[PDB]
Amino acid sequence: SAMGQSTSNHLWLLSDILGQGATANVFRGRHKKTGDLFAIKVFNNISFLRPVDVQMREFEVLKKLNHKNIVKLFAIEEETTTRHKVLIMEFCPCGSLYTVLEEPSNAYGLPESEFLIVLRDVVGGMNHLRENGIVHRDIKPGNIMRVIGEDGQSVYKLTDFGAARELGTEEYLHPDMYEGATVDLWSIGVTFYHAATGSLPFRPFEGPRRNKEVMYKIITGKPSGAISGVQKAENGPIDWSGDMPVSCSLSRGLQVLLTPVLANILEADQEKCWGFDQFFAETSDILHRMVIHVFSLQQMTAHKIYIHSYNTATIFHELVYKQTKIISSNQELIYEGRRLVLEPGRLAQHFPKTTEENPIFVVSREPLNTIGLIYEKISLPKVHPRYDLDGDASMAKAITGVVCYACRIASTLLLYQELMRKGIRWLIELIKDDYNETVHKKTEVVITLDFCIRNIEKTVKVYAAELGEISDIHTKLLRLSSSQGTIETSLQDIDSRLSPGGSLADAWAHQEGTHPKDRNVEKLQVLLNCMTEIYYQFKKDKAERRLAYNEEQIHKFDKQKLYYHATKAMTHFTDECVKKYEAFLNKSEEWIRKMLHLRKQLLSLTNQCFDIEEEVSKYQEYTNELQET
Amino acid sequence: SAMGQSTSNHLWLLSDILGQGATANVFRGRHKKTGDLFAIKVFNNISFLRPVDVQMREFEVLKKLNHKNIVKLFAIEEETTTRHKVLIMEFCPCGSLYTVLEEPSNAYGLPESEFLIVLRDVVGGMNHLRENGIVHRDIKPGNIMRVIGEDGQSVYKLTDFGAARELGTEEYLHPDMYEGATVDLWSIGVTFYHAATGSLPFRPFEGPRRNKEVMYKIITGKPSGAISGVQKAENGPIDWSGDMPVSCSLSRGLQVLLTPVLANILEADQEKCWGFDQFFAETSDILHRMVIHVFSLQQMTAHKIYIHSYNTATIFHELVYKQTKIISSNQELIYEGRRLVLEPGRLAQHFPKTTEENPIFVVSREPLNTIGLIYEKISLPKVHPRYDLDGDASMAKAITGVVCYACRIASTLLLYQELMRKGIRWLIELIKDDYNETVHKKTEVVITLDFCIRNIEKTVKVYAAELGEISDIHTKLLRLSSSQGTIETSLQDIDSRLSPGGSLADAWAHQEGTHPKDRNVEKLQVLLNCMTEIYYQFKKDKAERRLAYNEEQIHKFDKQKLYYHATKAMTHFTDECVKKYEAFLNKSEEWIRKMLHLRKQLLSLTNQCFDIEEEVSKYQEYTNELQET
Ligand SMILES: C[C@H](c1ccnc(Nc2nc3cc(-c4cnn(CC5CC5)c4)ccc3[nH]2)c1)N1CCN(C(=O)CC(F)(F)F)CC1
Ligand SMILES: C[C@H](c1ccnc(Nc2nc3cc(-c4cnn(CC5CC5)c4)ccc3[nH]2)c1)N1CCN(C(=O)CC(F)(F)F)CC1
Repeated sequence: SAMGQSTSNHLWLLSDILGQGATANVFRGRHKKTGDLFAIKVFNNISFLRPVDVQMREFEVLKKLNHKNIVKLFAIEEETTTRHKVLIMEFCPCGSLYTVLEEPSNAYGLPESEFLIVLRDVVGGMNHLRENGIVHRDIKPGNIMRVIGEDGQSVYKLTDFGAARELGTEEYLHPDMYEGATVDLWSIGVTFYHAATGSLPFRPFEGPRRNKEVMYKIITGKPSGAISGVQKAENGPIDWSGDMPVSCSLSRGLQVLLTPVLANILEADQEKCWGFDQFFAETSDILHRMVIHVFSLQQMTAHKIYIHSYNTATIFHELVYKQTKIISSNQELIYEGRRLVLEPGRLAQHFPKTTEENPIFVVSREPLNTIGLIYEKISLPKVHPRYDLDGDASMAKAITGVVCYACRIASTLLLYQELMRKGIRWLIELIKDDYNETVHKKTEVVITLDFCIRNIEKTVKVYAAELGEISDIHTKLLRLSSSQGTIETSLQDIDSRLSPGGSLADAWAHQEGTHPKDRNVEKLQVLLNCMTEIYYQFKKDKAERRLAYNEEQIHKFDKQKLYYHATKAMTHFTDECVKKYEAFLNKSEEWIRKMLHLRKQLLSLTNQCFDIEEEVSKYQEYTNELQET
Repeated sequence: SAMGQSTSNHLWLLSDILGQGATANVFRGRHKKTGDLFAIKVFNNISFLRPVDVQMREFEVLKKLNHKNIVKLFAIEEETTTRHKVLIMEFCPCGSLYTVLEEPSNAYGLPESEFLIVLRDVVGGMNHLRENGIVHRDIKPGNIMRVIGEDGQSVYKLTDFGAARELGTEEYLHPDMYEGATVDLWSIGVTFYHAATGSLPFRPFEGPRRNKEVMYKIITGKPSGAISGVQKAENGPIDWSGDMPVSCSLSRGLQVLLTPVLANILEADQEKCWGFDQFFAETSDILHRMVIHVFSLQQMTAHKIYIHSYNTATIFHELVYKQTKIISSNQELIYEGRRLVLEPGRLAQHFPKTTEENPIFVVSREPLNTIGLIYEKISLPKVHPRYDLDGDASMAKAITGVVCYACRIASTLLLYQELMRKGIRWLIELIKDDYNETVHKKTEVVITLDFCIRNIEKTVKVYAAELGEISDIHTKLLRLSSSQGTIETSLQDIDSRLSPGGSLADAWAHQEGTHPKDRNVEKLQVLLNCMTEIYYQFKKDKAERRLAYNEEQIHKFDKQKLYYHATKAMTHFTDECVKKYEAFLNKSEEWIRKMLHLRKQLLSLTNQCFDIEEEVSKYQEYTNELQET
């Protein structure tokens, strides 16, 4: 609060330090005459190599470089006393992407919505910089900034471009840049992996330590089309995977599109790997797609259908098939309480409106095993009695990061449970429709038919071999009523199963699982906030490096409470949320097997009324259709 | 950070001061051996009147007084050096009710959900204190504390009871306690009014100033059953109202129950006013009721039906009538895409599940004017160039408090708009059901009838006055088909109106109003946060009382920006949100008048098929039913 420098138009305190980096420091400053905030880049240690003409010249390139995803540099001024050239750039009050991924909530990846904002803005800004000539080659979470836009959605903005000429990140380097129009895209892929996963792609046991010799051959291994390599044992083996982890909170839909992107931008051989034209073309296709939410009611899973607005419904059903393994012919739909039917020519933009809360359910005639929600079972890390400032800040992010996953799963399981409740509720009312639709198609036959047998008796009453022909029509016309008598009665068996108290009651949906009234996701978040506030204090205590005795005891009580919250919340997640979800899931399995049976019985009954409907119209035309002069 | 006292087991810093009050100060403290937080009440200025036996004795009453809504007093200790008896009480980390109502969001009352938490806990705690003998007589927002419970919902907890024996709030006093089992309930009513409204019940122009002489006759006026009295002009007149204001963000449903409570606990005459037995009985009835959400689609209004879980559906329809003015016979229902039908005996607990997002729509045969949403049109207060610390903190709460209302209305209008969209979408599909239901009831007649005229021609073909009787049955049997030909064709007029592109298209719902994609409520909240952060800084600057030159200029730039945000958000509210809501509302008026017409035409057509359905079964029984030996 006492010391800090100033220039002709701007000023800044020295405690107000945002950034750090060998060429320069970045400070939160304010324009004098207006009081408006800017980021202020001061160049310490600059005195050996400052060329007036060149350095000033290239800044005028960036001066007028306007774009949504580029951190604007407003003016280049000189400092009053030290005669240091200072840069006046946009103050992005939210920090950087790294700042984001440090929040425990993002320990296992960003939210799907937020991840696409990153992809859109990172790819969009960079494409703009290449168009104007500039290159970056160093896209890192920490040099991608963030502002909350006017609509409340984030807007990411890149900086730190074009400084490699004058004079990047060790965790984001290429198989030949360890010890070039494509080399930029490796660091990109590493970033896009990190944002989706929550952790980096390639990692040894000790990490990027003095024992970072492992990392080079991990990076240069380039196996198959793999995207990650992780050795979980000291001096151990490097497990490869060309797929995202289970902890990844990203839709299956998107993963199937993102995996090829990252796989083909994370390679060594130059002629094999993609180029910014290929890459910018492929990422566009992702971001130009709309998302249709399809809940596969039969298998208790939720999906995101990443379809193009111009794509035909014939493609949509193929897409769904790739995720639900249901055939386009068998795929049935329900929407807002009513069977939905989809002509193949229809475009995706003219589908109904969907959300996770209210999606398009998918039913089938054929049976399907019910997988349920498929999540990663992560146990709590270790809370040690050691007093360590840096390893308690490290632990606090982890342990809380797990509870965020446990509180994430807890809510999705409830969405599933309540979506199943909803989808099942309509289905029974929609199967009840078919039993009541058949009754009217039955009277269409039984009344006409049992009036026709009276008419054949009315024919012999008014006006021999031909009398023997009449009784033959009469008996076989009463033989229709014999199978008609059975069909009417075995239909009333479905009446019982469907009607309240019967065999297909949804009574269980309401009294087996967990509910929004249970407030179990709200319950957890309470403890989550306790844990997260401790994490940020432990983050701050990391910065202080030394601590008073009174504070020391505090951070020793609070760390002990950070475990009690964690285990308190964890017992509640498994012994209440999970268990009662499993109980609801298992009970759901039986209703689906039981309901599918009804849906093949009720059909036969109907596909039979259609047949004795044919045989009455055909034979109310036998003697009624004879001739004479 | 330098000075603060301690006792045998607890300790506290002196800067860590939570409360203030002539007998004692309250500080945030911590138990030494555990590090656990408590509220610590230290008694300064106590030396004239401390009686050892009595004072210590009565604390042992409160020592073991356990209840959910009572701030527990754990131990009574003595301070090490000054020998001052110190109280160790529960630390309620959320502050008090007053703290809550100071947030600009609550400038025009608490949220409905939150208000009931207050009612429940205030009435529940107090009833418990009366049962054990203790009285309060001083229930004020500031001496009602708040904690976030384990389920995340608030839990309010009262303190400051039983100190009037040893030795309350001027804004919460009774017509005889200005210059007693019921007198407590006035301060209650004042509180419950304040929580619902956002402002106090009775107020002069200058307020509780040196010119507080007005306030006594306002309070003692006790007109009719009024609940508020406000003079808006200096030396002016006191406007009375026995009803809540429009700015009140509480359901009409609840207001109709709360107004009698407050009206009968805000009086002077003792024999006229309620008692805690009457009062605790009446408030229970409110809190034991469940809320059914009914959206009166026809009049574009949303309602909360405060019904008892044991009440019959015959009562429910009467309740709705009190709010929608729709008759129980005419009231029609729709739920999750399907007509809902309600037997009178059914209990409220066995109704379907409702939310504001997904409620029970109400349609009618009779017409109704469409009121729309009915809100208070509040203009921004005045931003003066005066530099005033206390009047800029005052202004900042106000101006931001209006924008919270404007951002509140903005969201409700969207709920309405999207609920109308949804309710209309089902209704057209549910009227389409009736046109397609009639066709099958039409074939039931036209096929049988146009097969019967062939049979009367088939009768004269096989086997005079009786021939002249046949042709008379024949012509009048073809006279049924004459009105049948018109009915089939004028039905296809409804086919066009209903079918896409027709006269009853919902095409407009999708392209006239505002949408969740417009992100207009998100847009506002962005500016709202800018304004609110300034408000809290201006609240903090109020406490400092003097300011540095650099800070002075800051608070002069930031105040100027607090207006620009406010007017920026306001233009967007009216010129975008309101206007496009009005446009959607006006267009809705026409579709309802147009759709109601169809619903009386399609019925007649059907109430006519029922009639030529009667006349065919009756006359396929004339000559078909003759006799002879
Ligand atoms: C958490 C958020 C934050 C954190 C980190 N960065 C930013 N915001 C930001 N960081 C920027 C960096 C650049 C930038 C441009 N080039 N480079 C290169 C060099 C890094 C190597 C960096 C440009 C704009 C930038 N905006 C904001 N803060 C901002 C307000 N808070 C302060 O002010 C702290 C004080 F009081 F202590 F100051 C505390 C809360
Ligand atoms: C905003 C919230 C707050 C504000 C006001 N009160 C409480 N909490 C609280 N207030 C209480 C009062 C009583 C109480 C009991 N009797 N009486 C009678 C006397 C009032 C006349 C009062 C009991 C428990 C109480 N809990 C919490 N704070 C708490 C943590 N923060 C500090 O600590 C500030 C520091 F660092 F500066 F300290 C800053 C954030």
